[PDB]
Amino acid sequence: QNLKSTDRAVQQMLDKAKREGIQTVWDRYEAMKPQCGFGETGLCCRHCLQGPCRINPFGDEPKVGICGATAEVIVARGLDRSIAAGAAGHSGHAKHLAHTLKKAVQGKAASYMIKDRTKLHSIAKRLGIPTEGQKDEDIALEVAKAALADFHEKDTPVLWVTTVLPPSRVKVLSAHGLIPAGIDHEIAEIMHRTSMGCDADAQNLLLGGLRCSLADLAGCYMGTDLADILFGTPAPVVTESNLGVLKADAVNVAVHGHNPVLSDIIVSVSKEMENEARAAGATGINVVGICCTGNEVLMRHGIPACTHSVSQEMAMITGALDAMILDYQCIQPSVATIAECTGTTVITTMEMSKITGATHVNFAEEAAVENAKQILRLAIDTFKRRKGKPVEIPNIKTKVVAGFSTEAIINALSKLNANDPLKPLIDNVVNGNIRGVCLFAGCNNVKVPQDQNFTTIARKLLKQNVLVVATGCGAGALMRHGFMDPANVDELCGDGLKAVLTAIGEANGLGGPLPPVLHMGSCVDNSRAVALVAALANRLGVDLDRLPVVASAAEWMHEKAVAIGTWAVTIGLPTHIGVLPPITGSLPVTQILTSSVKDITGGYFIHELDPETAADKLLAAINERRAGLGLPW
Amino acid sequence: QNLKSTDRAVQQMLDKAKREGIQTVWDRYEAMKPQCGFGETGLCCRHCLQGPCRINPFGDEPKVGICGATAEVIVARGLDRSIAAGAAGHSGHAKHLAHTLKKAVQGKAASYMIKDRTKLHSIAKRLGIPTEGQKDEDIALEVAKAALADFHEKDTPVLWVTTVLPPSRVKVLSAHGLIPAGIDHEIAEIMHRTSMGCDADAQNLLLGGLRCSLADLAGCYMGTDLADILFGTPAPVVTESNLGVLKADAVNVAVHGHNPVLSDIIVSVSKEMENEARAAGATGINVVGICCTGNEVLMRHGIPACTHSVSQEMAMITGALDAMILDYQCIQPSVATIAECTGTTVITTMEMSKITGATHVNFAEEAAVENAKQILRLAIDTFKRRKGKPVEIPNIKTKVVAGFSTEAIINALSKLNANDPLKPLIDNVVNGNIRGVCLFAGCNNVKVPQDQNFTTIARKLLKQNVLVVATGCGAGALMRHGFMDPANVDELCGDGLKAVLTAIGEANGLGGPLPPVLHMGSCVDNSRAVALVAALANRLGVDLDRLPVVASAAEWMHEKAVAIGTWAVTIGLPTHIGVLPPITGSLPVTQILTSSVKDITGGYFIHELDPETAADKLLAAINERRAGLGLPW
Ligand code: SF4
Ligand code: SF4
Ligand code: FES
Ligand code: FES
Ligand SMILES: [Fe+3]
Ligand SMILES: [Fe+3]
Repeated sequence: QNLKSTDRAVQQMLDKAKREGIQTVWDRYEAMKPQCGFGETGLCCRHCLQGPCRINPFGDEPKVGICGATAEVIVARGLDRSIAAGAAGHSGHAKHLAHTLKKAVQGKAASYMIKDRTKLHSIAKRLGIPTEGQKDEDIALEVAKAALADFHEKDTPVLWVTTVLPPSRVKVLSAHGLIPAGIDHEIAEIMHRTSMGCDADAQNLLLGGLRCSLADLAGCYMGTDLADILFGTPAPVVTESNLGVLKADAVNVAVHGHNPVLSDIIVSVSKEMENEARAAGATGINVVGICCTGNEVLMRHGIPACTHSVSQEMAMITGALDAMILDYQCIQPSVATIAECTGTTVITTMEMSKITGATHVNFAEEAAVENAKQILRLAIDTFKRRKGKPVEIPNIKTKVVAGFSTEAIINALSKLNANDPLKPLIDNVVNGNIRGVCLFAGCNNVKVPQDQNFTTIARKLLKQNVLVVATGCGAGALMRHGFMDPANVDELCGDGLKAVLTAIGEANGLGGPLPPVLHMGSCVDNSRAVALVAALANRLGVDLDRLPVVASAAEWMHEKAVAIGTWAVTIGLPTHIGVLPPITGSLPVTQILTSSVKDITGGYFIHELDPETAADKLLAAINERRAGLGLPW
Repeated sequence: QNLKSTDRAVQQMLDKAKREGIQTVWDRYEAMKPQCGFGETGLCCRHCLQGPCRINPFGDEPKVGICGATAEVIVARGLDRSIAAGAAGHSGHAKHLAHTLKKAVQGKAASYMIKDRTKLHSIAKRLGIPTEGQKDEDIALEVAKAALADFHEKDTPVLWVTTVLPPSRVKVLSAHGLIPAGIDHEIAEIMHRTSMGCDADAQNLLLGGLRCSLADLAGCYMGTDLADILFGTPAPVVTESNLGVLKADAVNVAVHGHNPVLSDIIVSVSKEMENEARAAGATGINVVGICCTGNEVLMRHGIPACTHSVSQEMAMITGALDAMILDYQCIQPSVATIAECTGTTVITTMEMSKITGATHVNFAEEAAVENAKQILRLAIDTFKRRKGKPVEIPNIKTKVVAGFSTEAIINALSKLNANDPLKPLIDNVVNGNIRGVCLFAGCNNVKVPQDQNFTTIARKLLKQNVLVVATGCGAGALMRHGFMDPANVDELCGDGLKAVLTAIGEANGLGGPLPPVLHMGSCVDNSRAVALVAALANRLGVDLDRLPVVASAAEWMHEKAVAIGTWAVTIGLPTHIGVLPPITGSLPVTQILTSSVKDITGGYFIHELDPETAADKLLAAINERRAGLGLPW
């Protein structure tokens, strides 16, 4: 089971699932082997009904698609559609938050409000929206209108790209025609250009894909901006993670998915419903998080994280998960089937994301509190049904310090330099105490033993004084293995990095260092890392492709993650990926994405399946950036 | 070669290609066999990097996707993405025409203008745009603004759906939540809901797909509306078709693709350039059409159609094709490679549609005339290079009467009844002279011997007094086999249908019948068939699903065609398809699309690979509609 997951609570539940005959994601992976090599290499196309077409990576025919599409066209078209799909997820999430903010300030949904007014004003100023002498509700209405306007062509480009990156970076992207014109406009154009008998030039196709990945970045940044306005900007918090946060005697309710418009209300309402839970024989409602909507409420409220990504079924196998409340993205639909065994009530809430066999509750922001009460009451009913039954909650959890929004990081730094908060960080980059910065992002993937790449790479970088930040299920992997417990700084961190984490934490009234890894939030909160790196670039007067900053999507899976990796490259970052995407069937495409894209954006993908080798390559990329700044390394 | 194409000019060029060693689309198809069965059945998914996943149609594992996606979810998700891609093509085409109209009436591109002012005003009234006392350029500016607004969410739904269908049909679709909210909005939502861990309910997924197909219908109807304003509404015209329209002694220039913003200018400018062509030793510029941009200029100007779809490479094999001017969609990228053998100059013109090895000329509407001159001058240079060389143009062509826009059809009918032009058609439906109406639409497909399904089905329906209309490459197949020559009415048409075609043609100053098949234009001009059928429904006071009207995509290929077939079903039409889409791996999905969708929209797919059986099934569907109206059959 150690070959399936490095997480000991997950291993325990894999043993329980096995002896109870519950098929898991790892079992379904085993039943898929050997997977199709044409698909694995990218050399397959089904974009018209003359297909399916395939191309042998080596040997004799077939060598070309029926319409004449070459290997490099087929591989680039498939990759572009993955980017467009990821953009569509992040921008659907952002669009739903824009409508929620608009409804809230139109009096249409009283459950929602402007919670962070400083953030609202700072966003309005960044967009050029006048604030002076304006009601907050009219400023927010204009911000919401600007958000929805970035989805279509207008007389400006997408502002959640052009106003969030350094001007030199915007200029470089504009010169290559990479600035998106509208978020859903770019998604549709990808789908058009990749359909049969359209774009058939690998370089042209991939340039389109880089532009669509920036539409994804805009969606991410919009999503973070809007969630902070509505629900509050995160600040440092303390909580726990892994299956042991479930409580046999409570109603255990998991919020799962990505959009917290729902889950944030669940958090609030569950508090009110406690006496109603106590009347059923429970201690109260224990809300726990799975995946990114779990990160959202962990970041803002300290809701403990139960599990993530590939291991999500394991929370149900405990037998103590009374309900799992779904919005959309990264939900294994298997949960609807597994629930018939474990008794969990699986509830979908979004019209475009239903699962056969799950109970659906039509959430509407206009009725959010009423919907949450109905949903929580199903969970209390479920708890009563397992009264007195035995559950197996692994007694395994870690301490998690999180909540490191970019604003929080800057505020924390401001305790060392009030008027120039970025300078203490750059000072320690220059003198070597901080070798560089690495963002860990993206998913787990059943192909990689769970968390193995994240932890192996992180340990090596932390020993080499790299400042490590993480989001999404990369934050999930590191949190479940103790990388967000400040008690582990001595074991994990090089002396230079330890000195810096200690100096900052002590100045922030803690007597102890910051944690070894800074948790920057959900998958859309990769935009927070952009904001920090962009602020560093502007403070240093250089573009992002000169900073000692890299990213690693060490175990990535989702089309969303493919989009994030692509815009990390497009904004100028060396970007390691730990599962090969379907590009190896075309050497020219692989060559563009791993080498020659350097000449366009300054970033590049680093393909490396072996995590020890990946860490070496990431250090080499960081150290080459140091050399380009004339720094020692 | 008869097994590859039923077209005798194509067979001749297949023999030439074979003895010259030029690989064709049929050769590349042969090199693909046996094609992958998982892809053919729909039972394959690559929507995340844990894939590729497949499901055995029968037998043992794999039985389910790694994430838990079932056969019915995987099949519905793949189909939804095909619909979204088709919508993206038709709506990209429409969007480009909306920007062209906007530029033209802003003084930004003098090559373009309001050519059809009656159409502009009728569209403005249908949209509710005030015309009274307004400059034409301001009315058109408002129409163009309304077109671009339908691409995104706003306070109205997509008007190019809700204002073009009968109100009872709109009410039925609204009740099932099928009315699109915005064209690119629906495309993005499909891409989101079909990404991993999102929508996992076949019925929910397919309902989303029906709504996205209506976004495609809107794109088609917008494209037709805008092209008619800019370039003129078609009226009856006479021309020729097939390879024999090439002329050994002329500069032969093929316009190929879909959007005529380019090709319409080429037609105009080539006339001016004739003396410059004569100076090179040619008789002048012989502009000919391939695919839908060929249909556009055939419809408006009588440009002869050279070939279509699967056989497009054959025009080059003659050795007389001096240039082929491309915009986007359905262009086999093989043409760039074949041109190195045949000497043809292949020129791309659109930024998002390039082909490696082809010359690119950056067309802009602001510079349309200058660009066309540069492009035509490359063609004249190419003609000079083959001076005195021998070419092989098959001496094969047909007479084509075309130009049957819905306005033209109504005007033609108005000669039998001035104040009630639809009534003579309905009269002959009621008395049996016209059994029903069949629209032939969509592509050729290398899997089907070229044109075999279209002609076999058409002959049987015409013998049974069905009024047959056609668009796109269905019009192309019927035109190349003489179905648009009125001289063939005696041979082809039942006595009732012949009487009606004769009565109409004679009243329109022709001494002869209308042609056996009415050519209604390009693929986007399927919207014209909608307008006619909607007018018939409104005149009869019934919904479309009560009319004796069916469609047949007899040899379909493109994602665009999948979208068209799906909205034909969604607006209430029995819709035959002659190549199986990847749905047979899921019986529940097949059952929805062929039977139970009847209960939602009244339309349904008719899957039938055998064209003789298909014609029987189409007649049965028509006759069941007749019975529901209490008509004899
Ligand atoms: S688009 Fe070309 S390569 Fe793809 S399935 Fe169709 S014929 Fe094959
Ligand atoms: S989305 Fe599910 S079925 Fe598709 S590739 Fe990923 S794991 Fe496999
Ligand atoms: S041939 Fe297996 S992915 Fe298509
Ligand atoms: S297994 Fe062949 S289409 Fe994927
Ligand atoms: Fe996740
Ligand atoms: Fe075509």
